[PDB]
Amino acid sequence: YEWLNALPKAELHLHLEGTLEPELLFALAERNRIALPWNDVETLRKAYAFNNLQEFLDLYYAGADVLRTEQDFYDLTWAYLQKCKAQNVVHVEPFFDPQTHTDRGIPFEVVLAGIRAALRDGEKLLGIRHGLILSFLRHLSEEQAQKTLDQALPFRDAFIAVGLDSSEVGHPPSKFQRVFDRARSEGFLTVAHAGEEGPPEYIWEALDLLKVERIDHGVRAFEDERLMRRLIDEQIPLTVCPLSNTKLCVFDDMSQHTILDMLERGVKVTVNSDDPAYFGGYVTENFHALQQSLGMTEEQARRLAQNSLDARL
Ligand SMILES: [Zn+2]
Repeated sequence: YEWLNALPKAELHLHLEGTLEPELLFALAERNRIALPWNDVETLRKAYAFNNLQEFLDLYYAGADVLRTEQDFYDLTWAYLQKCKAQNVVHVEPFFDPQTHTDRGIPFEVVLAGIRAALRDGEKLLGIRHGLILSFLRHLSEEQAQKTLDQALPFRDAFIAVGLDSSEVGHPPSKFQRVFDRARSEGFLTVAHAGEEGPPEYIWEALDLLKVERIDHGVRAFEDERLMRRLIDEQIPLTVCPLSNTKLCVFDDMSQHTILDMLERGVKVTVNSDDPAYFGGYVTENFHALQQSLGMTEEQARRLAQNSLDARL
């Protein structure tokens, strides 16, 4: 573990809302005078058991309620940044889901103020470079996403890219092609969740329609040889999340994971924690699961960690 923990890493697939530890959630509910549906921290944690992406999302979104003030968003992001410091993550390019908060009445400026403030601290105090990524909720309409992009324009320089998460299946990348086209037109790079629960077809759409710089997850590309060859050949990064895939049942076991297989084939795969508060581990716990269950070597360790550095935007 320690050896894995000491590797220089970049995290490129990480939802700030997904770093919301049960402990923090309760203390934020206390500071905001919110009565939680959960009786204690331990009952919330016990509820972190999922049969699929949606069961997790439902609870993930429920957790966002306690996020209401700028100081809430600062606390959230600063707590995660300290995790990065402990685990020697020297560079972060994290998602947030503005709609989850703006739709609850929290002003866009307030969400950003807290995150941005923390990121400044992370860089000047912790030495951690950052590239904030604004993610659209794919289960909502392109229209709502357009409205979100309008809110972000005055702020555009705070974001290096736009992303695309939430319920994948039945909401293909094509659904958001116009808004992505506009974000690019307005100077945004692009990334997207694809081939987590979704078909390889969604990965192609992400590549050619949304014109992404990297694929988030992308594990189901292993079903598509001609896409495999494309990945391998173009060296497009994949932000693979081991514990996430296991906990959401993408793989029945960590020993079933194809990330090393992909690495050995030349796919520029990386390791990320995704929603570490929900999946029982941050980036280092992800590297470790790989070693324990797939006998990953220090060799592939250094290699994966180096890819995350290479894949920075
Ligand atoms: Zn994700």
